[PDB]
Amino acid sequence: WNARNDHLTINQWATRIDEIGEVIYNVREYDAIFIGGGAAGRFGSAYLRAMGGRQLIVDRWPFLGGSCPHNACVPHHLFSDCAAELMLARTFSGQYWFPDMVVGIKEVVDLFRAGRNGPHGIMNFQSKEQLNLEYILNCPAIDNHTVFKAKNLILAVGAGPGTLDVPGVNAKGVFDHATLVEELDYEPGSTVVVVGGSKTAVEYGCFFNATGRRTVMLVRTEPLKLIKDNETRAYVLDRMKEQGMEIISGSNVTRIEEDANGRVQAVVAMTPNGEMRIETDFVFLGLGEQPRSGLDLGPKGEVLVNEYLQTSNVYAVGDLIGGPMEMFKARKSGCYAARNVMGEKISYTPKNYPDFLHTHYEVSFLGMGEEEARAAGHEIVTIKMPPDTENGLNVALPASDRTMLYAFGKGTAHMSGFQKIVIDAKTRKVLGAHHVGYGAKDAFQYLNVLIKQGLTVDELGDMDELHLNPTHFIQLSRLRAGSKNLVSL
Amino acid sequence: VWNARNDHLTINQWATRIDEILEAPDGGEVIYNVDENDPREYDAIFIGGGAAGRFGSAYLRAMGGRQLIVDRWPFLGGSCPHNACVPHHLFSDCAAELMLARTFSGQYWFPDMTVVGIKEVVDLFRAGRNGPHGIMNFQSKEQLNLEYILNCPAKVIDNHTVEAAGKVFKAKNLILAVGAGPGTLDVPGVNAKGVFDHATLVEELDYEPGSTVVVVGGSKTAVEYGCFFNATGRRTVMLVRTEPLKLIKDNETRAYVLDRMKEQGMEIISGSNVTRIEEDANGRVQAVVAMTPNGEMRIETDFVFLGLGEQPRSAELAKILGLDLGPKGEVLVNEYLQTSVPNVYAVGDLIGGPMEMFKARKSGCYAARNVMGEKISYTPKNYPDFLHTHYEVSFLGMGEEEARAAGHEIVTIKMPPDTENGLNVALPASDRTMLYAFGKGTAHMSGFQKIVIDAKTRKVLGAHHVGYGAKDAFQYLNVLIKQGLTVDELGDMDELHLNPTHFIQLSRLRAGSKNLVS
Ligand SMILES: Cc1cc2c(cc1C)N(C[C@H](O)[C@H](O)[C@H](O)COP(=O)(O)OP(=O)(O)OC[C@H]1O[C@@H](n3cnc4c(N)ncnc43)[C@H](O)[C@@H]1O)c1[nH]c(=O)[nH]c(=O)c1N2
Ligand SMILES: Cc1cc2c(cc1C)N(C[C@H](O)[C@H](O)[C@H](O)COP(=O)(O)OP(=O)(O)OC[C@H]1O[C@@H](n3cnc4c(N)ncnc43)[C@H](O)[C@@H]1O)c1[nH]c(=O)[nH]c(=O)c1N2
Ligand SMILES: O=S(=O)(O)CCS
Ligand SMILES: O=S(=O)(O)CCS
Ligand SMILES: [Mg+2]
Ligand SMILES: [Mg+2]
Repeated sequence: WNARNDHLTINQWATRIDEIGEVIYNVREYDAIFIGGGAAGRFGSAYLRAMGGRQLIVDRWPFLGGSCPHNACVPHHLFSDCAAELMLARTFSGQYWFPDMVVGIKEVVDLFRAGRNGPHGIMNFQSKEQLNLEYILNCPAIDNHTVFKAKNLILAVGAGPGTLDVPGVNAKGVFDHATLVEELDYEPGSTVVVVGGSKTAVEYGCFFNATGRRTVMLVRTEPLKLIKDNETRAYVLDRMKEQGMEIISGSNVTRIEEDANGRVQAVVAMTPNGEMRIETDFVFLGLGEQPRSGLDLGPKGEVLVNEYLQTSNVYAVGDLIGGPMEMFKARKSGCYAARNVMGEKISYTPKNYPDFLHTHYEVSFLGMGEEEARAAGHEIVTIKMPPDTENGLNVALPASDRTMLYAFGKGTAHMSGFQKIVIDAKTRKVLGAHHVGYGAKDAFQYLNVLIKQGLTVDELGDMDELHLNPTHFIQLSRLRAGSKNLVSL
Repeated sequence: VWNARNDHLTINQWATRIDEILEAPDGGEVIYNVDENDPREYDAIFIGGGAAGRFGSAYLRAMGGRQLIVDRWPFLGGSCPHNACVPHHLFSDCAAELMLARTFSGQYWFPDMTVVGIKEVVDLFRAGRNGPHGIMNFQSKEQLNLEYILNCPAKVIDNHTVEAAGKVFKAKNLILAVGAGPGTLDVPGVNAKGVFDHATLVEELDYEPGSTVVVVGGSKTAVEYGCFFNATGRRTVMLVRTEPLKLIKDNETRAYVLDRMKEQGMEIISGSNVTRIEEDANGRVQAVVAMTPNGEMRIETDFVFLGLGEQPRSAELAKILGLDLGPKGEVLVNEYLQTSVPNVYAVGDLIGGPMEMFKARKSGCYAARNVMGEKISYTPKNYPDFLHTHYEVSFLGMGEEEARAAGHEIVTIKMPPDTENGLNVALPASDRTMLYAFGKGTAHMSGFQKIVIDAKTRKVLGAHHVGYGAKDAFQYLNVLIKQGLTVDELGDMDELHLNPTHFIQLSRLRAGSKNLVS
């Protein structure tokens, strides 16, 4: 279908994408052909075009934007929203406007499926009409100059879900993030088994638990290693366990038992305390994504690239080059490859970036944890909420938007959140920041920039805080910055 | 007088004790926390231990000076925990959650919403407000090493002399931090039962309001409380004296906010002045009569909320000290927070607008630094700002029309885009707007945001956001913008997708061009 001279609206695009199928054909020599039009390929194309170069995107999906809108970040955020709202409803069940509190997993997945063509339509419309891009969609993509001829290739095919080499892994009722939003044709029973212990497993597991299902996470090593501050990690894990989640470390699935109809009936796992069998008809695999890869490859199948994103005229970007598999990495690697193709030699080594994951809370972190900073030899002070006292977490701070009910409810104050900054006592520089609650994720983007510039506790204290703020760092810093001899709070 | 100096109560013990003192029929004991073994003179006595006095004391003590806080409240922190910022946020949380529940009424886990008790939420606040009070007393004494006398009005004798708890204290300076009182209306029936302000709402609500609420004013307070009252299921009429939400300078952002308020059922009346509050034979409000641009209006109601500007508490102190006052009763100060009276500073809401926590705390600290010999000026402006409706509304810098009127060639980067589909598209979207983004016919509710950029310098001139989870970000973003942030530098940050503000990645989408395009 030649839609080059066809100007459809966002919602007309959404409809056409749902309908599709025919190849969507929207077409100087090409400076680069992008193999894949996800975050890396789409942003790389946008930047290359904006620089005045010629680009072509070829993707097997009939929409641009890749996994993010179809089965990754967007559905994850919808599920995390549900997890947080459901924790609130269950905590205040039968109080105020809250009714007596099992949420239908399939209805939420079906809501996502019914609405995901909105973002698809925005992607196709914005890419064609506003970003001036050429693309061929709903078509899978010869040599380092041939696909169409181009001066360079930029490989941006992403990564695929990790698999498990155990009997029963293909049983009906085993899902990953990709298949959950394509093949869920029943409502899961009362138990969920989640395999894995990092972001995807924890985010989806907290959603399943929030729907009212007994949720058992089988973690190969130790959960949430990305949270380096020990107290922050312990708060996050403690709140997950209080919600009823069961986290079993050092455990490996031995087999997924199939019933006579081919459906999951149980998971058998080895743990440090021996073998256990969990009855379930629903298993979610939250394992690491695997790059879709004469290129030199790394140990995990990632395509090897130098600091200019060049492989062994062929660049590679995004999840295809391995961790960190985040949207900032995919989009920046795509743009930087495009700039190098267009003659602007610029290196990219992702380092000292902010990070985040969802449980029933938003969990934001950057820089050093407290113990990590001390083990590196720093005199450190910490400024945190709640304070270290005999009352512990059972006090009405920290408190901000979407945490006030916890702060004021009977016996719920410990759920109002946790946060901390780690400060070098000699330089007065902020070395790390950590937050559990809501509404700080966005701030950590900009805070990390200030910290990379050399932010001190005095400079933090001298800012204008928008009370009551998700992060209390500004004013709590101001309470201590008047002393040349810094003291923790 | 309770000599508390050598008692070391926990946070929760403080919460209980403050509750007891606040409920004592005889007013309760004076809380006396003075280091009677320290021979040093007081560098400053703070009249008031709210945000300004408490932070000023903390900073002065941290610098090595001696301070003495004297407040009439049995707790530190002032209006913020007791009847201002804290209860406000509690109510705004409720307003946002209730808009969500009403939008998805009878779907997923949500109950059928086709009237929430205002009194039970206020009672919840009253039952839990001692927690913050306890932390304030505990942090101030055990962590910040502050001296204070609470549950005792201060009696200023002169510019170096103050009486408290039957004793006279001398100080090198006074720092006045008594704040402001609720604004009132000079109309017949204003003292009727059923007429409340932010202070009286959390102390005197002994009944559950009826189906209609009349809010007087267009302040942040008026809009914040109004949205909460509307969200409980009540017809809510706002009587704005001038034009609503003038603080939102960007016309597009303001229009989005107002449109969403009206979609929730709020009636916003501009150019309006209450002429009388009608009382029934029981002494309770039965109606509000107001002059509007469309003539006289009479609204039947048994519940009126006044959200007028706060009035600096300057009268007594100006008589005793001879302080120069401004037209609204604010205490006049130079840029070092010095009043007209030697060795007397004034801070916080007492010095007038802007009446914000950052202003109160920073003015307290800068006064303290000047007292301690560090000449430092404080003139607040180019600060970020926010308010609640059923959404969080965040803004800094220039609106689009304001930037053009100031002579800038500008481009804008916004979500949703200007297309035939308008707001009815699934962006912007992030935490706490995903249901709106995906729901049947609710996409327009997923928010609105815009940055304003100078087309020549590429500098970001202003930022505006309606949604959730960007308020905290605007604190740090404003600093970066005051440093001279360009669209290129913004594009080069690390975003945390899906982000409340999409500014980073959308900037990156346009930053590749020499000639910027919206
Ligand atoms: C469940 C879950 C949740 C999240 C995340 C991942 C997952 C699995 N991520 C990570 C994020 O999704 C990831 O980093 C980016 O989507 C990677 O973008 P790429 O463009 O590299 O791959 P991506 O997979 O997006 O794009 C690859 C594209 O190439 C196409 N393709 C593949 N093979 C092809 C062929 N042979 N021919 C043509 N086309 C082909 C595919 O169709 C696809 O469109 C994330 N990150 C984040 O920052 N925040 C978050 O909240 C989350 N959340
Ligand atoms: C309803 C509402 C909602 C909000 C806000 C205000 C209001 C009214 N504010 C503004 C904020 O509350 C205000 O700017 C600060 O609390 C001002 O702090 P001060 O210390 O100046 O006065 P504050 O009023 O807090 O303190 C004055 C203290 O002096 C004491 N005092 C008075 N007379 C005395 C006497 N004779 N002797 C001894 N002590 C005496 C009082 O007891 C009181 O403790 C706000 N700001 C913001 O930044 N974000 C927000 O969300 C909100 N929300
Ligand atoms: O990064 S992309 O804009 O392509 C997809 C966002 S869901
Ligand atoms: O600013 S204070 O910490 O004094 C009160 C906050 S509610
Ligand atoms: Mg707490
Ligand atoms: Mg929208």
